[PDB]
Amino acid sequence: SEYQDGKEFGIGDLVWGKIKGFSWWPAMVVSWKATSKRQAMSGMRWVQWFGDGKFSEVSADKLVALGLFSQHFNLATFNKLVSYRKAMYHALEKARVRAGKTFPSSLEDQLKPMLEWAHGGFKPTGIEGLKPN
Amino acid sequence: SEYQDGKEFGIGDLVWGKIKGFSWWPAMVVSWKATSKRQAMSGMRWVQWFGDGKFSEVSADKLVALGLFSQHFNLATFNKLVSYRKAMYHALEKARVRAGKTFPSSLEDQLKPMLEWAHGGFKPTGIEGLKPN
Ligand SMILES: CCCN(CCC)CCCC#N
Ligand SMILES: CCCN(CCC)CCCC#N
Repeated sequence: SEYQDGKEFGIGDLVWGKIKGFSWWPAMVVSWKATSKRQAMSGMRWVQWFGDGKFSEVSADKLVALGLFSQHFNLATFNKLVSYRKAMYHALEKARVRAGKTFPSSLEDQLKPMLEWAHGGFKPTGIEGLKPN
Repeated sequence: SEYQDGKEFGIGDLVWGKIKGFSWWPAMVVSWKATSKRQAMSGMRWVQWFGDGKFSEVSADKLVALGLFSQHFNLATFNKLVSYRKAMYHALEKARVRAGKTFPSSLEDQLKPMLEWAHGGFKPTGIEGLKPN
């Protein structure tokens, strides 16, 4: 099937993705049929970037689980770029619903506890709660 | 193991491939399991074409290593079809990454230094740098 090349990551997976000129960026792995483009080359994945909803063909060697959060969260980029803060919001929101996590009740202010939850290791489910389906 | 008929080219190799009615086209040799089709016949190879990401079963004798770049690159086709130019970009991009080569950073514009690198034998690495792994 699609993405049956031995490498990691399948459809639905929340990932960090690395492309030239950008900090690690949160994304969702999608099927090529969602992209309106073409099938990924072997060992690549199509991902859709949180925050801007664009698609990129990214090597699987340039992706890591979003659950490895503190290891790829870029604090400098976060402070610098409103777009990265929005990406974080939409990415963590998707994570929060998957994990069955809920927070008490702006943007900065809504991000704050999802960001702590993420940086803290996604307790109580851990990364296990970030899986799709 | 698949493709052990003694012939040339293994999974991951970057190649030029010739099919009826087309110029030599860049591709990667894939396992039949990535194709969502069938196993390959004796002495055949599945290849995935750069640019369109499509799959074809090709004889291991209608295939040359991508390293023989200038001999098979087709300037008339390049100037004529944007599809070939895109195919070229993606193939060299994969080549670039495997080699550890880097280019200071448009299409044709991004293409010109990669393409000069290939026409000149992929220095400082040679064709040894296009191999998989
Ligand atoms: C097509 C890529 C757009 N980029 C996705 C992450 C690399 C985010 C752009 C917003 C910024 N900075
Ligand atoms: C060998 C090249 C074949 N390729 C796809 C074959 C299904 C067409 C390339 C697009 C053009 N022109």
